[PDB]
Amino acid sequence: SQIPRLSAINDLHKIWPTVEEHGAAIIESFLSLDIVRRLNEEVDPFVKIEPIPAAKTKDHPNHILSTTTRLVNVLAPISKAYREDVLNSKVLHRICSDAFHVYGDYWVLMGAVMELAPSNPAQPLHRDMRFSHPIVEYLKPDAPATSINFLVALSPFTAENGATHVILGSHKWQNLSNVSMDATVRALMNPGDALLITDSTIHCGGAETTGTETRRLLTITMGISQLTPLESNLAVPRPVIESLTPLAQRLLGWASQRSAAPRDIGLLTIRGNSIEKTMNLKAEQPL
Amino acid sequence: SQIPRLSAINDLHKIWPTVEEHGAAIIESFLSLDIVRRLNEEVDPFVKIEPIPAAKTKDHPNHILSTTTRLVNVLAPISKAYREDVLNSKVLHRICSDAFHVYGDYWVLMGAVMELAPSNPAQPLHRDMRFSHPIVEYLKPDAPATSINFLVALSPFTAENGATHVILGSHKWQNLSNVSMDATVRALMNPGDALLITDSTIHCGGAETTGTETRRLLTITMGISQLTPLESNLAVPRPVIESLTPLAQRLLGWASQRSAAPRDIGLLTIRGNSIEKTMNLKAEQPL
Ligand SMILES: CN1C(=O)c2ccccc2NC(=O)/C1=C/c1ccccc1
Ligand SMILES: CN1C(=O)c2ccccc2NC(=O)/C1=C/c1ccccc1
Ligand SMILES: [Br-]
Ligand SMILES: [Br-]
Ligand SMILES: [Br-]
Ligand SMILES: [Br-]
Ligand code: NI
Ligand code: NI
Repeated sequence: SQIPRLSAINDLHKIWPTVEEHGAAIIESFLSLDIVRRLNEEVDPFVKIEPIPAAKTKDHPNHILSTTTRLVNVLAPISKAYREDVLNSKVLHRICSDAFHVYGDYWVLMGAVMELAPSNPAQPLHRDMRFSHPIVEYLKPDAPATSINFLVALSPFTAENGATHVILGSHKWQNLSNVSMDATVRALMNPGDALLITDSTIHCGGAETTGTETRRLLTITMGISQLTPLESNLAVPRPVIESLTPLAQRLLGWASQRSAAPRDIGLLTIRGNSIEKTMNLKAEQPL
Repeated sequence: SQIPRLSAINDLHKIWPTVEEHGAAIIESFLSLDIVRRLNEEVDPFVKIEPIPAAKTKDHPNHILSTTTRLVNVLAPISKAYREDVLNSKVLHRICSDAFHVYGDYWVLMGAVMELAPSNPAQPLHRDMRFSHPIVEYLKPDAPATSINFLVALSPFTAENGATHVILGSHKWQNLSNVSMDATVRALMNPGDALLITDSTIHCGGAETTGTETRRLLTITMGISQLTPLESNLAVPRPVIESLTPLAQRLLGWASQRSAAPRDIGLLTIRGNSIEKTMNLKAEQPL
């Protein structure tokens, strides 16, 4: 059976329950084609200048991504569409509050544009977070997902051009002896569609077989505010931060965070006061 | 049997193994009396002006600490002794690298001075982190400690003035039906001595019974860089940050972090590069 397909607006309340059951769901029209176009246009040059993932120039090289792959993260200062439209997505926030209510506040662990070159091979079948957060491997098998990944198509996803593989139900697997490409189904998607998986869903980028098509995706890893993001917004100019909504500011770590603990004492606080109150951080100040 | 006592220098290699076994150890002369004096002098006025933990002025009130208790965190900008001597402690870093090698890099989840007033009651027997990090309750019972707490005496700890209670072995308890003050032993300490416990050690602040003595402690919660600190250093002036060692900068979250994953892709990175490389962050620049 195939990855369940849900409408971003009509089926909103069904999205997280579907992922909790099956470990995957396709959100049709997660982003409008307008947002997809502006995002592609804004990140285009940064993709072109990005060195290889394991460049000797980098002090945090990525030795896992294929050398032909390009990843651009810290999108807030690059993309108006990302920092305004994506970070304030009603669909994303409903899904995240549904997913993470047991833990408390959530934020962006990483928002990255990934461009896969022609003839890019399939990734090995994997769970995310194993190269950054060893702690998640020590969680009880029954523990609610501490992170989820929105794999948004910025170009068409086909079986030919290397659409994502997922094993439905694999987010509940403890025994991994039945892990095989034979057990996978494909995430066929138009630009603006999003494949939503958990940190436990076994999946992989597909093989590019046309030899001509460049595939591009926006991967948004949303995680509980108790987990450290893969990316930092510390160097993002304060003027850009002060142009955002308070919600967007929290997602970039430019605000204090709260746990779901009845008498929560909070995260990233300053002597009982928030970052935003302390620093007198303004919001929605146009550039 | 009593809390094991170890010399900060002669017994350095024994400190973490002792805590892993017994859930507690007293580090004799963790800080020199010189450092204790300078720390007390530098934080003195900030303790006096600090409102009640649950002050209506605060947007992150602490509803758990007794109203007479005073907690001052984000000590880097207050205290030269803290930011230079404590953050670069050879003993602290050996213990933390011993404790957290399985996870990777560690940093300060919170460094706070706590002053307990005369007639302060004993805290309820508890494990730390339950009002900030619900995630730790979902870790497997056998999981290595993801945070440890250095309870440094800034004044004498006596049975009379409310010295810490610990239950030895309680860090390995799953069944909590034998939890009682009857099962506790006391951390009797001179200023500069430190009681080291894990996030699973069952313990409590003791009752102040003299009715005259003010008790003061420096609580340093050290945790894996994968967990979000209780406190933020985002508002600490860049000049103060650039006066620190690179190690101290990492502990305050003003640097990228690494996991122990063989092909680690890192935490708080910027397109494959560190915070410190990206922002051209200087170190050991005297004010
Ligand atoms: C290494 N790696 C990434 O870089 C990555 C990239 C974008 C978003 C999340 C992310 N995290 C991962 O766990 C990851 C998995 C992965 C596994 C196998 C093959 C290629 C990737
Ligand atoms: C609430 N609370 C704190 O505020 C606190 C203070 C300093 C350092 C860590 C810390 N974290 C806690 O878990 C904590 C425990 C706690 C429990 C029972 C009674 C009083 C405290
Ligand atoms: Br790849
Ligand atoms: Br993919
Ligand atoms: Br208290
Ligand atoms: Br105490
Ligand atoms: Ni993946
Ligand atoms: Ni405690």
